[PDB]
Amino acid sequence: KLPAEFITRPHPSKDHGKETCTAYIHPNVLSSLEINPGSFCTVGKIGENGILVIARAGDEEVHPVNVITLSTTIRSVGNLILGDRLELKKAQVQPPYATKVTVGSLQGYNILECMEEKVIQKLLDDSGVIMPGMIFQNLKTKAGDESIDVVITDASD
Amino acid sequence: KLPAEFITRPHPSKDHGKETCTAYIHPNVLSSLEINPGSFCTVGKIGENGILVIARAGDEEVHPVNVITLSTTIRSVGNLILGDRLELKKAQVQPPYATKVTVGSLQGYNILECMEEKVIQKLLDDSGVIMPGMIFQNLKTKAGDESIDVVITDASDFYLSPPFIFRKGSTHITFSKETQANRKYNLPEPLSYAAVGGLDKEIESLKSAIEIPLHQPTLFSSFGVSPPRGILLHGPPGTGKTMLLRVVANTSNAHVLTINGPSIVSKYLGETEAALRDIFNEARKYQPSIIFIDQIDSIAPNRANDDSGEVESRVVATLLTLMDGMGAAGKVVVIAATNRPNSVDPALRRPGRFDQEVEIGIPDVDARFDILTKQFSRMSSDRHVLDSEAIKYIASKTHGYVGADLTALCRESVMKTIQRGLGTDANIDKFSLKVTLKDVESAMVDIRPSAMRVYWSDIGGQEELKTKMKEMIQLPLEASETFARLGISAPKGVLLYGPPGCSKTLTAKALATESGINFLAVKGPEREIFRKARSAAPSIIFFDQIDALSPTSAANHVLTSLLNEIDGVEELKGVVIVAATNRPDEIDAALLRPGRLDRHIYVGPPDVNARLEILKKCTKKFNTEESGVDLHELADRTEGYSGAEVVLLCQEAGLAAIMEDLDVAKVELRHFEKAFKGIARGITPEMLSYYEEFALRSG
Amino acid sequence: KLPAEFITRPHPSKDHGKETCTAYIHPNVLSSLEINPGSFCTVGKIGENGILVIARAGDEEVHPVNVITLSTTIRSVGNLILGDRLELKKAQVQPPYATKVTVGSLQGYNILECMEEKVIQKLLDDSGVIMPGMIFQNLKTKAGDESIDVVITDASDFYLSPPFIFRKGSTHITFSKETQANRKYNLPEPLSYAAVGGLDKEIESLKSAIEIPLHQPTLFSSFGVSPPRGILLHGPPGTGKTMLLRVVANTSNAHVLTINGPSIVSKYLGETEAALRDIFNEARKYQPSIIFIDQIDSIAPNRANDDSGEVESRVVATLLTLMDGMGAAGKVVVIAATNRPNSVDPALRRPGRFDQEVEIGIPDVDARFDILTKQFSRMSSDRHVLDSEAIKYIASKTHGYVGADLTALCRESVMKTIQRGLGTDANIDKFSLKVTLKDVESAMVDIRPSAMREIFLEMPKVYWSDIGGQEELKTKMKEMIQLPLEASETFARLGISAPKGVLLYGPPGCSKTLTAKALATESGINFLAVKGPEIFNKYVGESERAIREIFRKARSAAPSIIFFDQIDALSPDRDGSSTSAANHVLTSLLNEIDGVEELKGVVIVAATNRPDEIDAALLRPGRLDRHIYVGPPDVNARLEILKKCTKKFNTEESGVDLHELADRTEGYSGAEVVLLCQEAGLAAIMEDLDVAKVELRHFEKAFKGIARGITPEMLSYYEEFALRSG
Ligand SMILES: Nc1ncnc2c1ncn2[C@@H]1O[C@H](COP(=O)(O)OP(=O)(O)OP(=O)(O)O)[C@@H](O)[C@H]1O
Ligand SMILES: Nc1ncnc2c1ncn2[C@@H]1O[C@H](COP(=O)(O)OP(=O)(O)OP(=O)(O)O)[C@@H](O)[C@H]1O
Ligand SMILES: Nc1ncnc2c1ncn2[C@@H]1O[C@H](COP(=O)(O)OP(=O)(O)OP(=O)(O)O)[C@@H](O)[C@H]1O
Repeated sequence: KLPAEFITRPHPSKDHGKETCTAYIHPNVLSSLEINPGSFCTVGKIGENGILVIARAGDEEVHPVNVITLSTTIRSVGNLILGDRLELKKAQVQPPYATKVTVGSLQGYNILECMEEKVIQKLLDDSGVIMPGMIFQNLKTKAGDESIDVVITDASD
Repeated sequence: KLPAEFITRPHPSKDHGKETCTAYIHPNVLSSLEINPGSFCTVGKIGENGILVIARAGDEEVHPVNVITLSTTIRSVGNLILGDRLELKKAQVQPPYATKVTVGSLQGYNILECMEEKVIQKLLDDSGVIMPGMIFQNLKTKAGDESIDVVITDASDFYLSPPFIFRKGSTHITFSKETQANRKYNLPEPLSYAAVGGLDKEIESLKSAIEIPLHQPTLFSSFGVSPPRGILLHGPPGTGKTMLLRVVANTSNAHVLTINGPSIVSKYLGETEAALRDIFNEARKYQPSIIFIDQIDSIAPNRANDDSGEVESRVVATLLTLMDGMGAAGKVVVIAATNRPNSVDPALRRPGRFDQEVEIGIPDVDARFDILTKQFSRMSSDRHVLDSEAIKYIASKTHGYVGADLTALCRESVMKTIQRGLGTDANIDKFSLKVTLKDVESAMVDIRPSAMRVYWSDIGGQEELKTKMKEMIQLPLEASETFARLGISAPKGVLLYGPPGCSKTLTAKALATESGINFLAVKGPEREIFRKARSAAPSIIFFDQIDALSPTSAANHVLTSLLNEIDGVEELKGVVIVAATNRPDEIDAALLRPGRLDRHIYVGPPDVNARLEILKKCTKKFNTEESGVDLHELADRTEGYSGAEVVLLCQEAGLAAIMEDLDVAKVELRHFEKAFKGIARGITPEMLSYYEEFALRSG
Repeated sequence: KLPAEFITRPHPSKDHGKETCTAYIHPNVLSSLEINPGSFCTVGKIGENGILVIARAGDEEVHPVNVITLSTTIRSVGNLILGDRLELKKAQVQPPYATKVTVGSLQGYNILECMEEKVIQKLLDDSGVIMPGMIFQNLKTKAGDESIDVVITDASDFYLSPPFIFRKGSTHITFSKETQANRKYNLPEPLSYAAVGGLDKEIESLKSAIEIPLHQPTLFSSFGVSPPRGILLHGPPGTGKTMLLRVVANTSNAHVLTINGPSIVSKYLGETEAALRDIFNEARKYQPSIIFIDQIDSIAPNRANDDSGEVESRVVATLLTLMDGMGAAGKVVVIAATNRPNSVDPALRRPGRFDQEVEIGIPDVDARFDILTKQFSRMSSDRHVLDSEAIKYIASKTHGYVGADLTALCRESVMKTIQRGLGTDANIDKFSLKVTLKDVESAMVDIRPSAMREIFLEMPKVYWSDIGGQEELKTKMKEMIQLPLEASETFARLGISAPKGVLLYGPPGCSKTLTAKALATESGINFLAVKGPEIFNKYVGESERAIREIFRKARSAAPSIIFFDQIDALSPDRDGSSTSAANHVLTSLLNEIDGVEELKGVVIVAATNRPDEIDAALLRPGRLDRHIYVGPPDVNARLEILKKCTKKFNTEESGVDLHELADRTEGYSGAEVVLLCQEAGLAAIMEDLDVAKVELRHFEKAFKGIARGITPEMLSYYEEFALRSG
């Protein structure tokens, strides 16, 4: 086969459990890449730096080998628009544990009615891989506003 | 994988002692090349030489597989610049122990604070393996708070030099002043500003252009987007582009890449996009990176022509998109070298991409003198005579040409001197040979200037017009305060009308020689050339013919229509302007108004002095004592013939001699008489009378 | 492992006999070849067979595996060249015994002071066997004689020469014959500097320039200037550069490690460069005296062309950046020989090691008879004619013949001799046959060499007697052609700058083309007819390439002269604004004609009928120096033309004086006279079949056939154009 190119694609569902750090890769190409499911792989546009993400088994048949599935978050890290070229690398480095992080949502006034725990539970499902570019939806129950979002700023470590 | 390509990168943390003779190769690559961590390996540019440094495990795996970290000291030994190709060879020869080594100092300080109780140990703790380079920058060694450099020049007891491991007691330490490494190994020497020519303004502009983004890119990124990155070098070929880019790469510690361009693109394959993307990704991998482009015009010619190429369009598009996507806050600069500015693609030469334009001007006599003195100082001058006056005379005698293959003149002069000395002294040693100047002059005459493909003694001048020409070239220029305060427009030259065979060409050549500035004649029947007059500024512009364009025909009409714009440009900076004509009556009436052509000067046959000078110059090829000519009777006989028929006379006499006695040793009076009888009264009196009438009616 | 090819190396130690027939084969290679040191190993060229050499231990590990050793001077017998690939074979058969051996010394006068006590035992104590042809440096011989050598002429009792067995007292040894060995062995012969004549002037400059670096180059050690490591030999095709390279390689008696290849590349991306890197590393380590790089243009052309810069760009860049090593001390001289001078990369010619740019021209004028005599002596000293006058005459004839053409002429003369001998003596032995001038002339007629090839058309024969015209034009043309063509040192020393260009303008039918044909026939002895519109091509870039090729590649220094039939059809572009084929070809011609002043005496000639279109960005002071009016023939010229055309007729029988006819035809020219004579002859043939005479009535009848003649309007136009030109 020799697949030298990859294309980003969105998940059919919102995937509430695993918005971030989810990249579906076909088992055939993954096996040929000598990459285990529990191994980090960096993906990014050709000619630019890659973004590491854990390898995931493909959704059985009727799944194209070329495409890689992401959900609204990994693409937004490098402003990756659907259909852009992608490159895969097997080089992974263990990152240090995060500490003293700060989060601040754009287009929103500083308010403390988020209860400060509902957003925390979303980060638990991330299971690592923290980067300054993250876009979420924070569900509901926030001042009765449907069109709101939360973005992480950076980490002080 | 089989990695056949490797690059270099300085190690962080500023390691001391252990930094030398270490190559942190990737463990996967180290095991693949069947070389143990505790072994000696050859690291260096492919096919050139080796350095024999000890390989390393590589510590963590965060470092890229292809790159291997090497210290700056080892790289400077073989002039291993950043990004140079590297090759690993498994075979190794055991290095013998060093004995009776010698060490020197790069700086002029010698025999000062010779402690040697840690310096000697320094040569031992650094994993041994002493190379001729040993560029030391670790620790803080000083004598009165001043940095010094120590170089182990020689160590005598297919690589750059045989490897020797320093030992504490098996060798003796001797200190002396050498300022350079030993020449036996013939190691490459990094280029410095002392060796290169002066080019003060050009080198200063290039240094500023390179320095401005290099040290403060964050401020540019914060202030705005798209900082200047592209640097374009153009001008006349041979002035020096590869040498100066090599110099600025050597003096910088940032990553550099060699991009010729024909090798980057694969013919009939269209892989130039991928190649350029990979090159720019590699450049972006390291924050300090320099991009060098050679012959960018050939790679990407003008898109207007239909023969530019689909591959040219593809490479232009990929270059544009990569420059768009390279980012703003990055510390990246692109250097592009081109032959001619015209061949540069118009889209590339647009604001926001290559605004910082650097051009190399044509060297003058002062620049030639400076570069000659620099080359003579660089060359071993134990015997060569300094002779500032001789160098100045040689520079002045040489025709104005760009600094192309000037070292070739010295090389051929050396060859001629060697050839003379061998015959003179029957294969004697070079120290007994002597170097003269006649061989240099002969070589300079033989090689001739190659810029294009006259002297005041060669071409005379009339004294009547000397005062007027001196006034026109001095009063408007030397003393402009009077004109500025009185609001008086410059004379803007005069109109010269004369027969084609008169001294008008001789007068123009005399003016050009007296000005001392090289110029290109503009033919009559022949915008871009006129625009270059302002860009250069101090020069002379002469028009061979203006009569044709005064009233091909289309070219003449274009020239006389664009003369209106010429006058407007020439109004701001008149400097000096001259022209020649054959039919004065065809000139425009509006062109004779005051403020444009203040005066009109008639030119005729050359005077007695100019005729005698021309006769002497044309007879110089022949002989005078054997011929018996007094160089004055011929002038008296042919005073009124023309200002150029003497060349025809000499050619006819030479042809007659070479067909009457084959090889010639002297020229008899018979050939001169035959030449004189061949052509008689070339000029006409009626047209000279018409010129006199025009001069009288002009005023 | 598995070394397919091996390279020989001379023994560093010098010793008579001991070094002969010794091969220090590596023990690993010797063991892997299943051959013991007590067995003979075959060593020879890749295309040739091996030779009988006994194996040796290999002197431990001082000699690398890939390199072997051989005798220093025995290789000269087979013309073996250092650094070339060798073959090793295991099959070997014991040769039989030989007797009545014969040997010949290099010196002409043999049979002197032959003690025979040492010479006989040398062939037994050298650990070798007798081979047809023997070379050895030896030492001082006898008394009052320098170092001399003896060559085994013959040894009579799928290999280059049959091996034998030699002993001391069981066979008789005699010496006779000459230096040259028997040709029945098919062995090659050594090539020396004497084997080449004529070029020698170029050779003197090249031997000096190559030699200072190859000998003691310590003079430029402390100078630090760029080191000279090349000559950049080039010239016209067939000039004989390969034989000069072979001579300089053989006479250097040193390593000649090099390879040419037909633009050899590799499919692997890295191997195509690693091969060259390994070759250069070996050259640095093995220090060959001369390295040969042939056909640089084929392997590294100019980067201006799009397809030319592929692959070779990185190769030439690495070669340039690598050849700048081992400065001062160190020869490592590389020789670059190419056919096309301007096709080489300008960046390659930029460095100063090719500043000399020695170019060898085709033989001409002098030394041609010398090289012909040398080649005749080399082929056979007997059974051939040796006349100085005949050789001088054949050298003067066909001035455009290159040395390769001379060799082809000699071969065709031998073929003609063979054919004549067979046809005369009914397949007799050809040993007694002798060469004469008739076969040489027949060969010269029938060869049609490559000098005139690629054209397939030749100008018709013409002589000075066949044309009678104004003596002034002929004298001026002879002065223009013969003076610069005969020699150039007088022009160079005296500074005379010949125009090297003449424009022939005049009324039609004035025989300017015929004058050019006669000029080419007389002095040039070579014609290169080029047509203006012919060089035009449908493709935009093909016309420029074609004109550049016809201007440069086909140009020969003394032989070739280019003649333009109608130069007025190129410069005028009519209503052409920009991007026109005519404008492009005019610009190319101007660029390729403004950079030449003397060069090689091209002395171009052009003819035209309408000069008014010539003055379109073409008329320049370097080309308008010489103007020829080329006027109509006068009464004397017309009378001469009438006499020449009437020679076939019977003037005495007819009684015509051929004077009043010329007087009546005052406004006519040569073409009209020829036409009227032809019409009169045709009428005479028609009226009464063959009569072999012409009467006055025929001329009267043919007079009305001529249509007026040269009208005064074009004559006045030509006169005013000449006055304007001045
Ligand atoms: N300003 C200078 N000072 C000293 N030497 C110079 C200078 N300019 C040129 N040279 C000499 O002339 C050589 C030619 O310059 P270089 O090799 O850089 O070529 P280039 O002019 O960039 O190339 P091209 O012929 O393609 O225009 C240099 O290698 C150097 O030896
Ligand atoms: N000095 C000489 N004396 C005799 N023959 C010579 C001499 N110089 C050259 N020749 C002749 O030139 C020919 C040598 O041909 P060679 O193999 O050198 O190729 P070439 O045609 O010259 O090559 P190229 O076109 O590549 O330069 C032979 O016919 C040889 O006789
Ligand atoms: N002096 C002469 N002797 C013999 N034949 C002559 C002489 N002058 C002219 N002729 C004849 O007249 C012809 C005129 O020359 P040619 O036909 O080559 O044309 P041309 O004068 O060069 O003109 P065009 O410019 O049309 O080519 C000659 O070929 C020849 O047949």
